[PDB]
Amino acid sequence: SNADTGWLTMPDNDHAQVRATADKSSTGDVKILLEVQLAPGWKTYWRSPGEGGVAPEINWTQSVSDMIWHWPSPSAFDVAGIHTQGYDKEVVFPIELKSVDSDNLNGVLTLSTCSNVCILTDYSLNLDLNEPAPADFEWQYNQAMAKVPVTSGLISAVSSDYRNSQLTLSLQREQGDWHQPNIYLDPPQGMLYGIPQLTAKGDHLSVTVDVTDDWGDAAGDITGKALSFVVTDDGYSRQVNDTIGQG
Repeated sequence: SNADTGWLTMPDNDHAQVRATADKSSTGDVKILLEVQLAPGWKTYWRSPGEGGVAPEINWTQSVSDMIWHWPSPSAFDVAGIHTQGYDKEVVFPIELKSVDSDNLNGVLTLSTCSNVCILTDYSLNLDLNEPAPADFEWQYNQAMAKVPVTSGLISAVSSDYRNSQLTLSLQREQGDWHQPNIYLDPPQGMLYGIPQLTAKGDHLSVTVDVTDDWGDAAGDITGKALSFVVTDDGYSRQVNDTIGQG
């Protein structure tokens, strides 16, 4: 009746349920909402999960082109002596696909969940795009998008420096003072970032991050590599894309 998988469970995973819903426009562009509900104590991961984790992903059977996976603003956890970036309780991923030539969309979600172990579970998502999206799909999609970091606001300047296997950032708040900031970083390939240390005074936020290679030893030079992170404060979430060493 609708483009809606219903709530899916797998026999060997008693701590997650997932649901996908979708709408295909006349132009052939598909919007998908992937809802994930987690039992207490279980989390899933952000696109940069931290050491030991795996980002959730979907592999579609159909050829699709410009897939965009929008990542809701993440949280950080230090459970079981492990630093990770991800989501607890529940998360909804808005996804967009172009050039779906079929009225059917079939995919396999490899969902990563973590308590003190990272479990990988496959969910088969079967969507009939000839059926109407659920009645409140557009509202659900906008509610989900509202939680995704934006690429403007909150900060007015960024500089960074790297030396002695330590990344330092200086972030200027656009308006007002910092209150309770958080930062979530995407490490370059092969690199691990430690727990960010944040110090703020007035509109100035300083961040220091210890860096290592994939084996825990002092990292090589990452100057010139991508500096990508989300910074949050006062319920606002900003995605920054810059370069390590710029400024």
